Amino acid sequence: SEFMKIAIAGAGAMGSRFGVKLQEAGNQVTLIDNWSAHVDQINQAGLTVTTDDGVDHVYTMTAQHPEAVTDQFDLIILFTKTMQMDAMLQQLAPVLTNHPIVLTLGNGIGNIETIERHVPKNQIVVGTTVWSSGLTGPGHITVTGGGSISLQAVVPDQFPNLADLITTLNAAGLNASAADNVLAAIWKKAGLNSVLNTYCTLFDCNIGEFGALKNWQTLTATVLDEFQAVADAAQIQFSAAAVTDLIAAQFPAAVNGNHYPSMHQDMANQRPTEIDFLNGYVAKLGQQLHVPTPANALLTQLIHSQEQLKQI
Amino acid sequence: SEFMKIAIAGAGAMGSRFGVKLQEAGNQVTLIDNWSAHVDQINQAGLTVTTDDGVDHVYTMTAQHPEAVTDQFDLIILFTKTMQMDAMLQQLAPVLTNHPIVLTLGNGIGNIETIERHVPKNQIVVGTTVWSSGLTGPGHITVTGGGSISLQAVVPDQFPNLADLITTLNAAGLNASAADNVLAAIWKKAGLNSVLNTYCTLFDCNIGEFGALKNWQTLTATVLDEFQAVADAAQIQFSAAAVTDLIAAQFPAAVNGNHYPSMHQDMANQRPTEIDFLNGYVAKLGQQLHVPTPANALLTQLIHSQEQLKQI
Repeated sequence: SEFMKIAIAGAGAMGSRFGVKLQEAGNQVTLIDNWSAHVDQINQAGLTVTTDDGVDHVYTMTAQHPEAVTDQFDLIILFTKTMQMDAMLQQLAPVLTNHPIVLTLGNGIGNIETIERHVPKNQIVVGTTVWSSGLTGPGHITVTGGGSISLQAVVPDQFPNLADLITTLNAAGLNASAADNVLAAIWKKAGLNSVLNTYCTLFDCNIGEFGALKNWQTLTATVLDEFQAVADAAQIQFSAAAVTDLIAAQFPAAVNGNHYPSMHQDMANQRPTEIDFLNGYVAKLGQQLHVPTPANALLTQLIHSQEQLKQI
Repeated sequence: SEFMKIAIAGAGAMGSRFGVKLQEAGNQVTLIDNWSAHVDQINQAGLTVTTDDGVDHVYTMTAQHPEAVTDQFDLIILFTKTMQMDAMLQQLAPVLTNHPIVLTLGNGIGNIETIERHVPKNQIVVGTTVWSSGLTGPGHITVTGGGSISLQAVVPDQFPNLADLITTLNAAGLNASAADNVLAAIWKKAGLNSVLNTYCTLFDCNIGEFGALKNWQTLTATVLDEFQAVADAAQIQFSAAAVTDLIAAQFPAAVNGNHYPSMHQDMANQRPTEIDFLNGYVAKLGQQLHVPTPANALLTQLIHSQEQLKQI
């Protein structure tokens, strides 16, 4: 009875990892991705999962490109980064006629709003996860330690079978728990990213160097006070002070002192950044809620400008 | 009777040029500067002024380092960039006991406020100029065409002898006119500089490249709407639209399309920038006048951060 038919939209490190534990627990899983070498590697030689011990576990899996799915699922777990999401849901439009559960486990505050345009919002379940996974290559991921999951329906009153959903996951050893605090934690992670990704990209510095700035506190506060004012308007729990501590914890060289965050790399390699889904998204919501967000609106403009200059 | 005893605090291209025409018209002029090679060059071999024709006019002049002046003047003409001004007025503190006319012809909206702390504000006369001058080297400047001057006492009611002042200058062929619109024009120039210097430095681009940005209008508007709101509060004439046109006029390669403005160069050569006296100054005034300036406050922070990263 804990059987569900399950799709993984975003068969990356995490999606691939979740796909396997859910399959090995008897569920019928399809992995969906656009990366040709990945999808093809799995259909021809199985997904490989290098465990604690450097031991290669070849697992037989079903993979497909999004446009090439006509099957329907009881549950779709989205791992699509917010930016690719609209495209990924566009391309899956047919499969959602049955109105399945949409379980977004990606990062990004823009996800619910983005998802609302493709399905009924009563089907949406946001989640966070500390399960980890590395993507070593096509049809190849590396795993260590354990983890858990925390879930929260967007509209708790209209949502059926959160218990069954949790049972299904926990049956695959995933440690799912119902919680009322998931959207808060998504906002927390996006507060951190909207400071460290954005400023590091703007300054062409790494996280330690940002940390060493005489004015990092004011730069941080400026972004976060606006998040706070918007979180409050949207009635989501948020503490600027807490996020600031999380931000500070990254500075040491033992942690991320010498790391250039994902946005900096995107800029360096002339990839569009997720800025519209970080500071860009807080500004947009701000305006919907009549909360002024001039600093996040501006930083968003500065990054787009940077993009345009790199492409030359 | 149009004779005055005159000091030039800021004996650069313009100060040196004004020093000469005022001397040749019978006034007793002292040139004041910190650049050793300059001051020494003039005391030993005269100031050279290469005219339209590539003809070298050697002129005998008096030059001194600021700390080494005990003379007193009827008029002091400041050409000191706002940033050096406080130091330059600190070092001249003794000479102002007589309460002379202070004629600031430098650029910068921060000048009056800065000057007010050193002399009575009834002695202050702000000015603009289209006289041009190149600084070729120590005791060496190059001149072409002509020009004029426009003056405006800070407090028009308490100021004596604006007519005599103008007579003194015009006696040296300088074309001084009384005007009520000088502080406005200083603000105009500072609106342009606070967009083009600041953003070019932040983007490591030249003026044409800024001009080619999809969002240059919004970036510009963001800075200028705040200037506008502050100019209004301070009851100074200002048009964001007009400054925008002046800004647009720079983009073409025939004009400044391939120029990196002074702030970009300062950053490149690890010189402190004038940011606190551009966007920094509009923000500070904004707060005095209860006009919100979050964008200019922020850009000011971003540039300081940039400075600190370059010095490493």
